[PDB]
Parts: sequence; structure tokens; C-alpha cells
Amino acid sequence: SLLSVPHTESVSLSTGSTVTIKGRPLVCFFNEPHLQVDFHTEMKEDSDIAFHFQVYFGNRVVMNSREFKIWKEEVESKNMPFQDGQEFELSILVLEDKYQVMVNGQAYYNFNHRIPVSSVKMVQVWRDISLTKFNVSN
Amino acid sequence: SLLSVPHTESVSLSTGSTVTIKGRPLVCFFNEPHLQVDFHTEMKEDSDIAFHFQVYFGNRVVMNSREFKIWKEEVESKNMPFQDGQEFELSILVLEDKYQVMVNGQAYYNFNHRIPVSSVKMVQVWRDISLTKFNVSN
Repeated sequence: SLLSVPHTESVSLSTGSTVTIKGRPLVCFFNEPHLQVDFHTEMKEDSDIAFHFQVYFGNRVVMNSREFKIWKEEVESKNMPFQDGQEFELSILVLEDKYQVMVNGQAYYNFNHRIPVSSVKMVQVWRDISLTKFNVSN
Repeated sequence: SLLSVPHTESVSLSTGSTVTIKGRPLVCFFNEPHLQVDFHTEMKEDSDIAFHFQVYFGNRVVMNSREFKIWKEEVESKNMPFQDGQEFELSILVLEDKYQVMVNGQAYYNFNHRIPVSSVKMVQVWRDISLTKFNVSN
């Protein structure tokens, strides 16, 4: 069963929360499908983003925050555990000091908190993926 | 009635052909939705691309070709006639010397042919849009 994409949900996070996302890129890596996960401070889609996670499948990952409507310092990663043509499971763990992004059960990306975790109220998952699971831990 | 996205169709083009695309970005420009239109040499999605047209809505446009599986010289445009939140009509006119991309009936982008027009056999339209029309002129 495919979930709506763009996928937008109300959330509440604290230390120990996990946001789990299972999906599949819509096309082969050769054509560079993208994935974007944005942790927003309000349900409104122009609200600030505590954690922006953008995957250029087969290429690289970009992370950032948008604070008072301004994009801040971009961080890059060349870690690329994602597998061409395959379903992936993202688990974004909310640690005290950072978000930690696991791909298939191992941590590959980290982003220290710039906006307090308690300010996050919405998550949006979008770009070139299908989605079968979006779960926030209880 | 919404068409499938990614949208992939067999085509045949010659001088005077028009490829018309009507669609709407899936989110507001503030969050930078994308649009990609690729004129391919075969139905296979890893085939070469005679004309790659990538819109960063609210930002800029990138055009290129992929020849023998290699991306060539990137050209940029800051022309941005697209309107936040609005349906657009793209008309890509196949001229003798170039592709000419009209937005709502006026030409804003041009790309001189690098691959012969007669080699184009497929068009793919994808990224963050909905689609209501894809028409190749008879």
C-alpha cells in the first residue's frame, strides 16, 4: 500500500524518538532521483526546518536548517549506502545532541541540533520516491 | 484528470514539432519544487538525452545533454517566468537549430542541438509536478 507523496504529518519528538521511513526511489540511480525529508516547526509548509535531509541517490547527501526563513550552513556527505533499485529503510533517531540517520540499521549521517527538538511539529517526505511506511515511535 | 508522473512516452520529432506539457508544481516555490524534462534517444531510461531541461522553481533552470552516458556542458538560465502556485504550459518547439522552450506562449530558453533531432525516441517528464497534458504535435 503506497502512502501519499509529498507526505506531510503532525509529529512530536523528544530524545529517544525514531522516525522510520520505508520507500523506494522512483527511477534508477543513473538518472539521479532525489529524496527530501524536512522536520518543520509548524504544519505550514513555509515554516522553519530544524532538519533538512536531501539525498541525491547515487551521488551525495546535503543537510541544513532553515531558520527564520533563511537557509543556514549546508553540510555535505558522500556516504551513499543506498542501493540502486532497492527499497530502503531510513531510521532517523533523535539523540540528545543530534539527529542520527540510519540506512538499513546503521548510522551514516549526523546533524547536530540547531533548532530545539521540542520545536519540531511536522515532517514532510517528498521528491522522487514511493512510500510504504512512515512511523513515529510512541 | 492527472497523468502518470514520472511520465514516459514514445515520440518522433522533426523540425516544426511541438511538445506541450501542462502541469502544476506539487508545493510552493519557497520549498523549491523541481521539474525535469528529458528527450531520450531510446525508450530505455538510461539511454542518452538529447535535451535535459531541469527547472528549480523560483530559482533557476539547467539544461544539458547526456551523450554516450556522459553529461556534457551544462548551461544555466536565471529566467524564471513560472508563477508560484500556478499551472504552467510548457511548449517545447523543435526548430532547425535548437529546442525553444516557451512558458505560457513566450520563449524563455533555447538549447542548440547537440544530438540530431531524428535520434529522439522518448520523452520523460518527472520530479515535483502533477501533469494534466502531454501532447506531441501531429
